[PDB]
Amino acid sequence: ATYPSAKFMECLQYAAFKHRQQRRKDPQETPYVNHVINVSTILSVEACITDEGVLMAALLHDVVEDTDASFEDVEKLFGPDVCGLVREVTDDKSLEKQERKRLQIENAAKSSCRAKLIKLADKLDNLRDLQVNTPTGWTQERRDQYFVWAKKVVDNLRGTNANLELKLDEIFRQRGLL
Amino acid sequence: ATYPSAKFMECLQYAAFKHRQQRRKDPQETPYVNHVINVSTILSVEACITDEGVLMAALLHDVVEDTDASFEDVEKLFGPDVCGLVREVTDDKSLEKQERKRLQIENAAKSSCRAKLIKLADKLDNLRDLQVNTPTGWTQERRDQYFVWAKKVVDNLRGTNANLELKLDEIFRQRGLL
Ligand SMILES: [Mn+2]
Ligand SMILES: [Mn+2]
Repeated sequence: ATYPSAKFMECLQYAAFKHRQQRRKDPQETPYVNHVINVSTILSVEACITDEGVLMAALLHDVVEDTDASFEDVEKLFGPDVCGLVREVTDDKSLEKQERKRLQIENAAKSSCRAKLIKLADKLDNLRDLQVNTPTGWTQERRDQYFVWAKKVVDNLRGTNANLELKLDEIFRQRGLL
Repeated sequence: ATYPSAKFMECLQYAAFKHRQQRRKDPQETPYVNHVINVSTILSVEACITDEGVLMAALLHDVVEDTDASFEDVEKLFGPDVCGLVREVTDDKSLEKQERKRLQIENAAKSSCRAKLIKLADKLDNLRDLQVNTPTGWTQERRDQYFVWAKKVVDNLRGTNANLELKLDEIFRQRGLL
């Protein structure tokens, strides 16, 4: 006898709203909200996660970073409990495109068990979507480099979820990175 | 102490996938997934619904009718429990748009307590959207006719949620139908 709370729906609704104009960079140009959901869903379904603070955190694992939202909006809306994990998985968009990816490999291990979960999911889902389907106007080379970078981050996040990481490795095995 | 099940997430994901290409009729052309979400959230936050069966059904209240999904898919994936309500709120698309509306008023009050909840919220959300933005290429008269019809249907769905219906009325008296 389970069920999401009113806070979780107000969060799902929020991410949906706040990303309303953002789209995933694919041929179809599918809504970006799908991503965040795929990410939050991976943890629920695949990672069998039963804690909303993580499921809502994942729903917002790109708002304060790709939207015009702030940790405060999240804070005054969903509390510090989740403002923490959303901050723990948000990049400093004041740093150059590359400096953030390089920093993602370093700060990886230092993260928390809960934040590592989101980080792995964010990766897994992105990869699943990158296999075969190449981003809009994306160099075929660049398409590979992501895989290289993704694994480097995923390698410093290990020890978190056996199942998520497993599936991740299955994506690197096929491609030929391990 | 609560959290959404792995099924509600697979359902959220499914709704989001099947609708991926569908968009709402507004100037911005916002994703349709945002609508089904609002309907589920409308019940959760407002109306305070603690039953996933209804919540998922709401997330899927437009798939069987707009997307290429079927009752067997919902039945196969979520069960009669969810398949039963989703069918209770899906207009037979073999009929013409004008007839599908006429029946909504007739089969309205004949619906189940649970199915009325979705039907009400479904209306509330849409209406809320008709006050702010006007559908792409739509005359003001037709924009008005929707409110009238909405009321005729909602007038037969009443007796269900004193809160949703109270708000429904808020949209009807502000306009000038109540
Ligand atoms: Mn992401
Ligand atoms: Mn609808």
